[PDB]
Amino acid sequence: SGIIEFHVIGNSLTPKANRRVLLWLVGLQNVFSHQLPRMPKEYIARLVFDPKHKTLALIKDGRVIGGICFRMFPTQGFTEIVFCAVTSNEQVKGYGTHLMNHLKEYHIKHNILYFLTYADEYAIGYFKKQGFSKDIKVPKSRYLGYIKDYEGATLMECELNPRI
Ligand SMILES: CCC(=O)SCCNC(=O)CCNC(=O)[C@H](O)C(C)(C)COP(=O)(O)OP(=O)(O)OC[C@H]1O[C@@H](n2cnc3c(N)ncnc32)[C@H](O)[C@@H]1OP(=O)(O)O
Repeated sequence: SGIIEFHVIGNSLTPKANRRVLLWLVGLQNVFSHQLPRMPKEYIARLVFDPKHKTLALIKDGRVIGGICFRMFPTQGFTEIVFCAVTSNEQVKGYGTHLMNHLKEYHIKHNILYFLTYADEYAIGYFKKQGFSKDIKVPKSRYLGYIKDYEGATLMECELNPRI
């Protein structure tokens, strides 16, 4: 291959069926754990391997270099962004943005035009660059008890424009 690849992966029932995917999920778990050191490792493991969660993985030379773990709520009309990370040495090259753009294109194709996420204070500017806002248009009745809340984090929303 020799080039970056985007793979939407996860655990559909059991992770043993596809070893390549398993290895990538472990890779993701490790990247998320390293780049989100305040999240418990067991918690990251649990969600990455949860059948209702998918992860858009960025793979370079068979190695996970970043990912966005998410959960789609089609009937609610949004997706929850759960974890978002690029490995350290590959940061500040445009990959965090590429990832999010890819994720947006994927969701436009699935007619889900809202992302919700809880952002750490020191990550807010990243989300803002990706078009997220603190102003939430998804009604609280729609996301309360659907999305996971976090301590001291700021709820942010991206309204996707499918046009162009
Ligand atoms: C909501 C769920 C969560 O995970 S909350 C926390 C978000 N994730 C993390 O904090 C994990 C640790 N951080 C990272 O992995 C990376 O810093 C992330 C956020 C993924 C960005 O990856 P990276 O590959 O460097 O992205 P990039 O090259 O496309 O550049 C990012 C562009 O956004 C801008 N930005 C503005 N404010 C911030 C900020 N507070 N942190 C990071 N980036 C920020 C950058 O300046 C950059 O824009 P530009 O290229 O200068 O125009």
